Amino acid sequence: MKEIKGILESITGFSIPLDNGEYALYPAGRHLRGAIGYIAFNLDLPISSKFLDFDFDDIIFRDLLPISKCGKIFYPKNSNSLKCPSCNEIYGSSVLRNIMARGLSYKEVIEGKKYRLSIIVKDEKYLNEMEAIIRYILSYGIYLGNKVSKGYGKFKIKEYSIVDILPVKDSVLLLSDAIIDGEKDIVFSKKEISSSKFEIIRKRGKAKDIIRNNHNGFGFGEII
RNA sequence: GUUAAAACUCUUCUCAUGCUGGAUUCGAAAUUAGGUGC
Repeated sequence: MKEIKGILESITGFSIPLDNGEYALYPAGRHLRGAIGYIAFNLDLPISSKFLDFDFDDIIFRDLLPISKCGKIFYPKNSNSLKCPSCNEIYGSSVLRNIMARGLSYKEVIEGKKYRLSIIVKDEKYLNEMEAIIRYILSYGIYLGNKVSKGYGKFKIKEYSIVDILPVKDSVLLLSDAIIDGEKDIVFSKKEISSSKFEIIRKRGKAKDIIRNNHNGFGFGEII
């Protein structure tokens, strides 16, 4: 049970359009999965062959919450923002920046900031599978958010560290959105290359918050 | 294999107008068409 800890810098800005008009303040781990899925698809790996399944544990992509100036990690309930325990920074809406292109109205979060990579492999076969794509993305670049082909959302890894997992026991604070059948609306997709099938898979669950026993886990539902 | 994928912030618009390198200062200072032969 190892990890892939990483500081990723946005070279180009990124955009993820949640419902009713809201945009993601940070890139989610579902996008870090999806992009690595395309990457493995073109790298001919068994990770690629498995990425169709959502319940695929082993390799789990926690969301990419941002790093503060104090070398630590921002934490989010009822607070559409991010705060850190050093209490130095509030990362929020101000980072959105509305872009009016030709006929296109959308918003993105600006670049120049740093985000976490944390892929908790449990079996070492998929650790080697993950090492190869980490040594790929270090070479070229990963594309998170919409408009990947236009160039939006390039992240360069500055630090590829193969760290080790010490599990957690609590009954804890959700870093992302659990899927318990609570009240948070969580929407995502299952775009299927070599089937020409796209489906928007919608779910409900818990917001990003207070949470209590087994907790055999914890990339929508993450907690620490 | 990312609420994916697709869509260029594009078109139109001359750093242009006004203002003279002008003003001061003499090519002059020195030197016998001289020497020879009714």
